[PDB]
Amino acid sequence: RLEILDVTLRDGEQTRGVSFSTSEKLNIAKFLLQKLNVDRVEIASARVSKGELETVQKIMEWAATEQLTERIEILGFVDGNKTVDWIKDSGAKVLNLLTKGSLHHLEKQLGKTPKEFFTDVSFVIEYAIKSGLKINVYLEDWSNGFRNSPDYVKSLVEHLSKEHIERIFLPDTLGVLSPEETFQGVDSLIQKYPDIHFEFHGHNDYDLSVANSLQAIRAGVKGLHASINGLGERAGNTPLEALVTTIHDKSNSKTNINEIAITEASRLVEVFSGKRISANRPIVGEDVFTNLYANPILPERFGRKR
Amino acid sequence: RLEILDVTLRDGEQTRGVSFSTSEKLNIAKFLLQKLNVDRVEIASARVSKGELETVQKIMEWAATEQLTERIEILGFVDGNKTVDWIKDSGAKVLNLLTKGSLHHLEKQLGKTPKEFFTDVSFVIEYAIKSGLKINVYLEDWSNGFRNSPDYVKSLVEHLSKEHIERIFLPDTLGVLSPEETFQGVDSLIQKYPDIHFEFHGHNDYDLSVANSLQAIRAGVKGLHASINGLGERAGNTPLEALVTTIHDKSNSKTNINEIAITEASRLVEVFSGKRISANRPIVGEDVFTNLYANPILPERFGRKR
Ligand SMILES: [Zn+2]
Ligand SMILES: [Zn+2]
Repeated sequence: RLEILDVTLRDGEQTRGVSFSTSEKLNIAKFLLQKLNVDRVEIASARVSKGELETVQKIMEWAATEQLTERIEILGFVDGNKTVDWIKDSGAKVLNLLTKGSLHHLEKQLGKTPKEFFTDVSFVIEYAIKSGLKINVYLEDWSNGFRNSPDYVKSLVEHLSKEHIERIFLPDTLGVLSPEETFQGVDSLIQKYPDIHFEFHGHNDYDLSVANSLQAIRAGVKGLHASINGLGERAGNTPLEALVTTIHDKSNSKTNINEIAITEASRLVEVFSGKRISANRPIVGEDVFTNLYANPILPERFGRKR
Repeated sequence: RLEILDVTLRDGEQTRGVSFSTSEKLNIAKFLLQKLNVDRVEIASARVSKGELETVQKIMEWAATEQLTERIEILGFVDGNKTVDWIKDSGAKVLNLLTKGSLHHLEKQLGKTPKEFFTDVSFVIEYAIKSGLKINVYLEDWSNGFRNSPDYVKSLVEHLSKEHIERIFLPDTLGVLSPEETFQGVDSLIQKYPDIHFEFHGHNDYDLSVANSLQAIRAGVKGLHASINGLGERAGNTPLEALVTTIHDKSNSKTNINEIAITEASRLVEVFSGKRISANRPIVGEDVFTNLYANPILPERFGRKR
C-alpha cells in the first residue's frame, strides 16, 4: 500500500517548452486526483511569478469543493517567510520544503554550516506550522549526498526527525543511482528511523528510474514520486504509467491508482504539454499493444481498445 | 568485456510502419559496425520475401570488403533445409536459430515432443554447419520457459550443449521479467554450463529492459542484445543508447562501443525508420542535456554539443 505523488504539473512544468495554462492545470489536477486516483499532486513552486499564484488559488478553490485540499502540495524553499507567505495566500495546505541533501550542494549554493542552515530550516518549518501548513521535506541531491557526504546527510535526517514534518523525500535529483545504490541509500535511512515516512523520487537519466523505484520499495519506502509520460526537466521523472504497472505486477506492494485511467491521463498531458511521446512508449505508446503471445499488459486494462 | 549485438535492422524492422530500404540497411549496418563499433549486427530474417535476400547479399558483398563477414547474423527458423539454403544464398555466415524456449510454446505452435522437436533442431544445426555456417540459438519465450516449464528448458539447454553452436540467447520475448527473475533465470543456466556463452535479449514492456540487462550481467552473461532507440515490435528491445551508457558507468563490465557515435546512430535510425523519439529520451533525446548540477551524462560525450 504505497502512496503515489504526481509531480507532473510542477517538476514536469520545468521541462523545456512546457508551460501549463490555468485551465490546463485545473483539468490535469482534477483528472489525476479523481480519475487516476493519485494520492497527492504537486502542482507548483512557490514565488513563481504571480498568475501561478492565481492558478493554485483556483485549484484550491475547487479542491475545497471535493473535500481534498490536503492532497495538493507546493514545492517551497528555505527563504524564511517568503515561501510560507506565498503558500498561505495560495490557499494550499502543504509544503514540500526543498533542502540541500548533499554537503557539496549546501556549500556551493549557500555557503553555510550544517548547523547554520539547519537553523534556517527549523524556522521555515516552524513558521509554516505556525501558518497552518504541513511540511514534507526534499533532501535535494540526496543521491550524491549519501554517497559522498553521508555524514552531512545523517545529521540532516537526524535534525529533521526532531521537527514536526509529514514525510522526507529522497530524490535522485541528477538521476545517477543504479538500483543497487538506491537500495543502499534508502536502506541506510529506513533502518535508522523505522518510524519515518520516506518516499523515493527518481529521475530517468539512465532509464533506471522505475527499476530504482522498485528497489526503494524493498528498502522500506512508503511512497513514490513520478510524472505522466515521464514529463520532467531532463530525461524527466520516473514514468508514472510504467511505475504503477510494474508495482502492481512485479511487486507484492499495491497502489490506489486506477489503471483504467492511465491511457487518458497520458493522452491528456501529452496534448496539453506539447511534448510528444514515442509510439513504442511502454504501456502508453500508440504501437505498444500490437493468445500464443499473451503479455500481462493488455490494452483494455488501461482503458484502451474497448 | 561484453559483446553487444544490435538487432535494430531485424527485430526493429518488425515495428509497425517500419521497413528499411536496401540503401537504408547498408547505411545503418555500416555505421553500427564501423562507427558505433557494435560487435555484431542481426540484419534480417531468412525466407523473408526475396529482395530481403538481395539486401543481405549486397551487405555481405560489402562486409567482405571490410574483412568482417562473420559479424553479420541472420534470424533463422527450424524448417529443415529452407532457412539454411536461404542464408547460404544470402552470403551470410551466421545463423541465430529460433527455437521454442517454453514447453507451452512448443506445443501450442508445433505440437511436438521435446525429443521430437530436438531432432528437427539437431538436423538444422547439422545442415547449417554442413553448409559452412555458424549457429547461435534463441530460446524463444525463455522468460516464461524457466518460470513455467523449467524442465523443458533444462533439457533443451542440455541438448544444445551437445550441438556445435556458438552462443545461446536468453530472450525475454514478451518482456515480462523483473530484474530479480532475470538474475534467477540467467543464474540457473550459467551455473550449470559455466563454459557456454549466453547472452540476454530483453524487451522493454515494463521499462525494465536495461535494468534486467544489468542483472543478466551479474548472473554471468557474456553478451547482450539491443536496438537503437529501442526500436522494436511492441515497446521495442532494450534501448542500446541507455544500455551501453549504463554498463559503462554503473557496472564494472565494459564494451567496445564508441560512445561518441551514439547520437548520430540514433538520429540515423530515427530518420530512416520514421519512428520519432521523445525529446526526453534518455541519453539521446533532444531536450536531454538541458557545474553545480553535473550529471556524468554529458553531450560531447556522445558526439553532441561540440
Ligand atoms: Zn525532481
Ligand atoms: Zn526479440
